[PDB]
Amino acid sequence: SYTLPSLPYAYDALEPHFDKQTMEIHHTKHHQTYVNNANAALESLPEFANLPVEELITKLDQLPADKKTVLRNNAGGHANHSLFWKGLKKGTTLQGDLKAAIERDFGSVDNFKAEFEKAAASRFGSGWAWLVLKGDKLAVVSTANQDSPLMGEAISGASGFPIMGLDVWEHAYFLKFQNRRPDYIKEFWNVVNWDEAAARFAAKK
Amino acid sequence: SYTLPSLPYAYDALEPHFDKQTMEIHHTKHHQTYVNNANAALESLPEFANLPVEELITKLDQLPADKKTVLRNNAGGHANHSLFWKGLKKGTTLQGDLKAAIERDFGSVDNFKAEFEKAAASRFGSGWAWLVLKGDKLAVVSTANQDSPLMGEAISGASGFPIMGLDVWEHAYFLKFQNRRPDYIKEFWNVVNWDEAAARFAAKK
Ligand code: MH2
Ligand code: MH2
Repeated sequence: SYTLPSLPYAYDALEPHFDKQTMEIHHTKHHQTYVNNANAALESLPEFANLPVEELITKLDQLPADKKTVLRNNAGGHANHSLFWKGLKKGTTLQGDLKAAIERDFGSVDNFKAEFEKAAASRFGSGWAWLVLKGDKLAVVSTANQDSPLMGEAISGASGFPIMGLDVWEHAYFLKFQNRRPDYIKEFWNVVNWDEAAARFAAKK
Repeated sequence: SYTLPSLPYAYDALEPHFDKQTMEIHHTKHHQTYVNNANAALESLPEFANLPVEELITKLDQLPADKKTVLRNNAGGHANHSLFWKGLKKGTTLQGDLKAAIERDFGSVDNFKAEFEKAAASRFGSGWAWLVLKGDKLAVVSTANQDSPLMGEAISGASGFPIMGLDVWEHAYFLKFQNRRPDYIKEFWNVVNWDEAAARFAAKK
């Protein structure tokens, strides 16, 4: 079965940027529900139920027709949140090979940040903003709902290997930021885990 | 230009069902932002700016291409919230012609409620659930984001005149209900304004 992953840190470890009460709700309620609902939909599918979730979301087209949407949504939700928690950490700096690649592909770090900020702000409704590696070129893309670029273009409207991402569902920022998504996006730069991002870039570059 | 409408009640009038803090934020922040962003898009469109919002969203196909999305999203938001506020009140009883039409088209009121709850619960991500009239027959439909059935099938995936509806964006229920959308949906039955639904049905049946 899928399980709710323990976080890499205490719920207050992202203060003063991301609020501890949201971290706790977001993990124990929202993420838990995707785990539960994906497990329910997978019980009748022994050939899928025990695969890693990041593998499952690459073969949605292999499912029975009546399973595709529920697993897109809930396996997407489990994969995306699992990545998000590991993708947050205070105490990191954009540097080294990943910084140089960002500068190569976007012209500068500030250009990348502006593009990420724009994509994160212009995702209307629920979704995610991503830094992906698409054929050895870094790109900023966004997805709706719990779609992931790992699902491919036909399903998600995006593609590429996720390096990092930002959750822009309202539950991620409501308590502290209300409707002020640009303020939340700005705070993300204080907590994106550039070490994990660098590790992911090294593994698929 | 659009304005944030005055409400039929004080923000605390839907207690103990819908929380007064959310009512106030939802009106003064979320709805206000749709008004503001729609107005910004309409500044250059004097031939569209005078239309009532509920009429503009039936005519999105007439807009310049570069205006269609921003107005779908923000004029949809203004129309939908305007309807939502009018569509809430305590102490009403479903009765009369609208009750009989619901019984006719769904078999019973409880069958209708089950179908509406299902639609409201199963709208993944942000959106709305609706009771619509399509000519001679009532139906339950849902839309994504700030789409409305008034926009028609090609744009919204739904159609019909909205008799009433329920906002299922997370900002509508997070403070009191967190991720427990079903519990929020249950409380909606205590505050759906059957008098307004009945008046809208009388005008359109
Ligand atoms: O989507 Mn959290
Ligand atoms: O969507 Mn209020």
